[PDB]
Amino acid sequence: PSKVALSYSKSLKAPETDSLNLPVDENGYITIFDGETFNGWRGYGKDRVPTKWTIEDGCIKFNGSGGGEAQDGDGGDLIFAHKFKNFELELEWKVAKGSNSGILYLAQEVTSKDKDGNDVLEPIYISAPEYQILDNANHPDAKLGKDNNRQSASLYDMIPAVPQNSKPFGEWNKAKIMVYKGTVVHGQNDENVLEYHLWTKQWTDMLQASKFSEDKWPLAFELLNNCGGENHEGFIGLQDHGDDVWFRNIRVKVLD
Ligand code: NA
Repeated sequence: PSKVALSYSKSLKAPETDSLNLPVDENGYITIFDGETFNGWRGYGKDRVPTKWTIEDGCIKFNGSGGGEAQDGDGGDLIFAHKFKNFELELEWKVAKGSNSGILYLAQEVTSKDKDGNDVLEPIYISAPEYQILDNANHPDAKLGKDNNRQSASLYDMIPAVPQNSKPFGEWNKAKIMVYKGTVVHGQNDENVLEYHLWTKQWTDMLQASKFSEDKWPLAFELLNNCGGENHEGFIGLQDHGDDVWFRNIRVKVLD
């Protein structure tokens, strides 16, 4: 019955002035999804959970209509609205045949001004590194990128999961994402599959060879190159990429 108070925010860029008492296990993992509600969770940029995210059989499901990045209907990415800094997330994930999703971490909610001075919501992924979720056997993204760097558990389009030990579609996979003092490790199915380091020259060089380079996408470069912003922190998010996917046993340990 041990529990810990985690702060959360309820709307775009809001301060985390509310709180949830969540279970914490014997090793410090706080269960952030309760199996039954979206308490603490909301749409990236919204004050409401988009109804394409549902809850069934103890899992968060996305209900995709097949438009990839479109984020059409009552969609968009989903965040657990508590900023983490040094943390280790563990979860299980399952893809339908041919499905694409992702885990986003260190996400900031970012707006730009258009030519009229209105605020425009920028994509979660121009600030947040992404752990790819994919059916590697059927989604064509599996064959794009370089060295299989768009297969499940890759840092999408930058560093491939090696080993690529995904189970086939319809089976539960385990994911781990660890961020500790700038060292990031992805795990998949109880193995560490890649490692990298934020805020270094080599990270800069990696971004300069990406679709988020300073030349191609200045805002993305600025945000990602100082990932997590001034305080190096941000939201865990789940990706709307138009496809059916399920997540469960979502747990985060705060690291010191
Ligand atoms: Na994805």
